[PDB]
Amino acid sequence: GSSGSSGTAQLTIEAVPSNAAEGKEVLLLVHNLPQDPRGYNWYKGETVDANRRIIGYVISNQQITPGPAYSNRETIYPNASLLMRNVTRNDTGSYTLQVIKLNLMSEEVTGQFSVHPETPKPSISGPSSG
Repeated sequence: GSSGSSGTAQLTIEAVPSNAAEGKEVLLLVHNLPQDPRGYNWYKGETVDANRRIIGYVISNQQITPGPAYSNRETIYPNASLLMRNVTRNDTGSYTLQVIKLNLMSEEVTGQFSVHPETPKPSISGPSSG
């Protein structure tokens, strides 16, 4: 799993796929992860606030604490990744992911995706509003 010698590195997140459809699943992978991630913490939006916290996992004690923005549809990974099942057009937006290190420190990386309504439009008339 090479990465790249030429050029600095920085924790990032790549959605996989990059654009799914309502009801589909999206796995947000991560790269340039820290040495020892004390615990991962995902959030809903562009802020690391509990009021928007989705789910947090602590490797130290291997504990899981779902936030208010939890719907029991997401799942964290040992690589600081989060799997979003049965996604929705609403989910689309921003997903901040902070990684805490044993050094009592933490990072920040906004990793989200886009969801498009991949469904047919059975209209007898034709031209409609929406």
